[PDB]
Amino acid sequence: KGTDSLKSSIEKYLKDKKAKVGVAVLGIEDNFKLNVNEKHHYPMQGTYKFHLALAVLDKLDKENISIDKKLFVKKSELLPNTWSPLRDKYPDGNVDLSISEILKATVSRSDNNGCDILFRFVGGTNKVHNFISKLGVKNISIKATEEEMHKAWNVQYTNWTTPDATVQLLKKFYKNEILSKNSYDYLLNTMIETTTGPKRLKGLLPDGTVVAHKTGSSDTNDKGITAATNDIGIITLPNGKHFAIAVYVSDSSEKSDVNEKIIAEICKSVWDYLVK
Repeated sequence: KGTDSLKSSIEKYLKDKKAKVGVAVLGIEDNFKLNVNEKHHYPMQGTYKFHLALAVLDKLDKENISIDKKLFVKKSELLPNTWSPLRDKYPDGNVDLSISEILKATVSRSDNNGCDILFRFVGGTNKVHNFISKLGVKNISIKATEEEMHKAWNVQYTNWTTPDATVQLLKKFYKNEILSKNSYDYLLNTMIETTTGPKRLKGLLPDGTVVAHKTGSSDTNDKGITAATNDIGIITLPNGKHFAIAVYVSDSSEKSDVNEKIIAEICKSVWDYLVK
């Protein structure tokens, strides 16, 4: 078989890498499947903004609320010292922003204050955890907001996932089994139209490959450990078909260009195998 050689090629690549790397791949319209180091809990960081976006849009679908509905955002919610184009654009806060604009910032640009604004909108982290569980995807833990994760170093490990869970959720999303058509179209576009992680899943793919993804990243502690360098999404093959893929480079002693290269190389190997 070819799948075992792909898995063994990946594991040989990972042998000399000082990181715990989890991989999962799921064909969208066929039943291709690949796991590496699947039984392990990987810190999600910003990739859970995808999960949160599902929860927000689902609420908008079920309650018949327009994505253009405006929410008043208090100055006290545009926290400083955190990645937030929203705060940079409205430094004084106390502004009415459409859910559309907050969602765009959160998903395409990974806004941390946008993230927490939307968590408040859907009722908290536990609400998102329940919504994901009620879809029949287990092994995703969603316990901490961005503001909580920016405190103790350990908090980021309470937002964890297996690689399997991610691609199952990506495929449910991509096959439009979660959202209304308009919500699905919006979220998909914001995931394609992101400028983040150019050196990760897309790093080594041919130019013009469409990739809908969400990145996650962490700090590096003073023992040189980068907790999380992630990229998850749906890639379009040359023949027009798709696959969902998630790569978690966790607890890494490698430099950041290596951590991104690992994502890029694993994705490239999976791409090469499925093209062939």
